[PDB]
Amino acid sequence: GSLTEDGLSYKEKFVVRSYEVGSNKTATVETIANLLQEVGCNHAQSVGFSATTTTMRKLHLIWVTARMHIEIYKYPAWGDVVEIETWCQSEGRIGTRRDWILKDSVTGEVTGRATSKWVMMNQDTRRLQKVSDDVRDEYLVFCPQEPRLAFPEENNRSLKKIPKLEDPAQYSMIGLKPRRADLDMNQHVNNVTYIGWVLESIPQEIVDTHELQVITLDYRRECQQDDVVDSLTTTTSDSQFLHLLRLSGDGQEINRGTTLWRKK
Amino acid sequence: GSLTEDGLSYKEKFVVRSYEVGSNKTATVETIANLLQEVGCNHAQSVGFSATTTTMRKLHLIWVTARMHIEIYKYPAWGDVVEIETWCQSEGRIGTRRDWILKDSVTGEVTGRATSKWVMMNQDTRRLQKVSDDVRDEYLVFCPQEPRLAFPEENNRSLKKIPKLEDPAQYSMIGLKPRRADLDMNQHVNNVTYIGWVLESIPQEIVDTHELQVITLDYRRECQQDDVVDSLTTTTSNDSQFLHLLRLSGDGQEINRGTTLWRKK
Ligand SMILES: Fc1ccccc1NCc1cc[nH]n1
Ligand SMILES: Fc1ccccc1NCc1cc[nH]n1
Repeated sequence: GSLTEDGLSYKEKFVVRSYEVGSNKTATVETIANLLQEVGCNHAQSVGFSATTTTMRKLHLIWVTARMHIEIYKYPAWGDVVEIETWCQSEGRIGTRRDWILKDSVTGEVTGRATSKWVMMNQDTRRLQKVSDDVRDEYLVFCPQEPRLAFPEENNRSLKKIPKLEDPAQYSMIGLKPRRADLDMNQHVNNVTYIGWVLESIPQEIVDTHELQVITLDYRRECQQDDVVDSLTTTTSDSQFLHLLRLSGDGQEINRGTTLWRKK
Repeated sequence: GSLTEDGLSYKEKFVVRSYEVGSNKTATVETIANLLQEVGCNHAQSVGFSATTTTMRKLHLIWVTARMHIEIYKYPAWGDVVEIETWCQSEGRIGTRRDWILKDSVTGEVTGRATSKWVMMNQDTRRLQKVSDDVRDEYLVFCPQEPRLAFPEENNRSLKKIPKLEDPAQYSMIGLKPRRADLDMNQHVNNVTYIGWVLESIPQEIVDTHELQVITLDYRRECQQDDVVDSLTTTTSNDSQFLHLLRLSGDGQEINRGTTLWRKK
């Protein structure tokens, strides 16, 4: 991969792997979400960042995902080359936004797009902190100054408030626990695992007859390595679902989201 | 990737990803095992296979892994390029053997190696069968004629018989179930998931203080999508060795047995 000519975004090509595809021989949404974080990390590395921290290391400050919104028009097939461009932007003292555009390397057509909201927090106390002033200046030289949005439509799906699922859930997948392949290099559960756990409560008939078009996911609390998760789903409708991930025990909320699916 | 000059093996380079590494910032054994199957798949596609033949597809025959043996000397770090060469060989009517050599792309040094035993089975009845001569001839033109082994040693670990773990197991990880990311394109559990399930019953102190050097895994039965698995481990041993058993949580039906060797970091 490489930074673009202006140095304000990063591009990278990926060839879709055999173990990365689902039953329709096209890349899963978890493979797409993993490629999004891989190009995000390479963008950070190329411009001198680590959680993508700056001098926040001495203050014990990290970047954490609050929301992830993915929209896929065409899933790349096994053997296809997919090119992904990513960039960040400051959104005031609330946090930063990272966006992505996914294209077909051959035709040059947009096959997908994603946007994510990130907040600053203290890694130890887990307390959210508003983005200071001299931390803002450190990142600004790597972001476009004019707004550049993957989801430009004012008041779009990525900015829509998500409600809390009411019991009883229509569908459920209980006793979900992470294994070592679900942990990142810092032994925390990978953000991508939570996407798979949400999709576990979608009935197989929906997965077999439909294709996932949109996914919006709020990250309210992290699931520890020794935690057990319940995945809940209710149809709100194309097919739409409201989702909730919570601790199997006391029912403490870890995620809430929505998915939109289209008939194949 | 590409077939070598003689067309009897296939090479491919992989750059290690951020989400592919463990706590010590090096590629996990599950990442390595996934790259081994990816180059195996690309070798098959380059020579006109699915890895079944049109003769095998009309008979509903498939190749299935009976045993996987991996030995890693140095795990590639995040950002490193690793080159893998793979080739197959007929082992008579019992089945085929697929081998791998993993090298550092920069220094050219061997950082790992693997060998797997594959048998033929009817897709539907799950009944095994010895390889027919017309099927044997179809693959022979893609394999070296002289023996070419990743594990040539007189007394090598890849061909040792594995015993059955006796209850009570020293350690256990109960209620393991596969999710959709654990299924392959044919909705079967990926062979790599079984490796992760075996390693789940290794205590975290071992994982944190040691590095996995060797893993031998027998595949006895398949885990269905709706099945629940128990992972059992007992220390059999500076080096640390373990005997492993995967079985259905309910009736205790065996699905895997294996051994792992670990060395102090
Ligand atoms: F890694 C970067 C490259 C260019 C501009 C900004 C960053 N970091 C900010 C950030 C927060 C969450 N992801 N990225
Ligand atoms: F796919 C191949 C390429 C070249 C020679 C042989 C094969 N197939 C045999 C095989 C592979 C795994 N199990 N059995």
